[PDB]
Amino acid sequence: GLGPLQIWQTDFTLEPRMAPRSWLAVTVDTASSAIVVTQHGRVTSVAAQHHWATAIAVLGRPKAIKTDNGSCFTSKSTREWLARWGIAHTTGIPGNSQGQAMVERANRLLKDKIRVLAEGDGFMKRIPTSKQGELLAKAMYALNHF
Amino acid sequence: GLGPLQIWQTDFTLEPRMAPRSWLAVTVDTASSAIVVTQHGRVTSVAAQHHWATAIAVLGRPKAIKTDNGSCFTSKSTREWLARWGIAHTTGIPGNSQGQAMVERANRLLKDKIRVLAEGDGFMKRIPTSKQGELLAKAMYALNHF
Ligand SMILES: [Mn+2]
Ligand SMILES: [Mn+2]
Repeated sequence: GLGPLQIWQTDFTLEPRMAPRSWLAVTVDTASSAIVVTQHGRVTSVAAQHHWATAIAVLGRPKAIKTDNGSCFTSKSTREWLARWGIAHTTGIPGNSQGQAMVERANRLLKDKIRVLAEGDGFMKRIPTSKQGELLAKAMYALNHF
Repeated sequence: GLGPLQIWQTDFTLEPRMAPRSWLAVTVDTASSAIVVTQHGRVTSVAAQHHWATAIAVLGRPKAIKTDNGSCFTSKSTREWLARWGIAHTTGIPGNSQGQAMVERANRLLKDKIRVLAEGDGFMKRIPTSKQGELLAKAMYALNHF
């Protein structure tokens, strides 16, 4: 009734430890603080849609999503994909200074967690491609569950 | 305090509409009835571990998981992977008749949902490989969120 509005913040951040699919798409559900992250080979409009398809399966459909003005978020293709799901999109104030510190903070916690767990498994540089998926899933678990 | 025990049921089911990665690994969290499904090319011990890595990221670590005696669930490799996470594993009673109707039911709801959504998009036989991921994610959303 009076609980938080279901607003997500989403952003992409680069992580060479996860190459070749080094772009991580990160969504923070601002009502719960849960984090959803997926890995992608290139930052395109279709990679953002594939990330949100997975975040929806996991967190439900939000009422709105806030992003920056990155072109994979403002293309015609991504605007139509969000209209097909009935989700409102805002890039907030222009020179907003950033109405998305929560996802910015999530991005740093996430890359720190990835580094600490990868180094615990003995991977000091790039994580071998066949170990990436389970280590990303472990970083996600660690940041969402207590 | 007196709520449901965190027990999952997991099973693999075959779905040719999703070929080549036609094996679907399905986990039902018996306390919440939430469903987690991932797609795999072969039914192996590593495909079950990769599915549970993702289910853990999404639902948290359970106290125990019930499966059938399928060899990808009873191998040495899968038993050690569950011991590393500290999760108890039971295949229930031997000739239990099936202590896993919930996941059995989830399997049929899931393949029905996949068929109805794929046919709504015009795919009457196999779903094209590049449309699979978003349609699986849509079937998962539809069965978990109201
Ligand atoms: Mn950005
Ligand atoms: Mn089975």
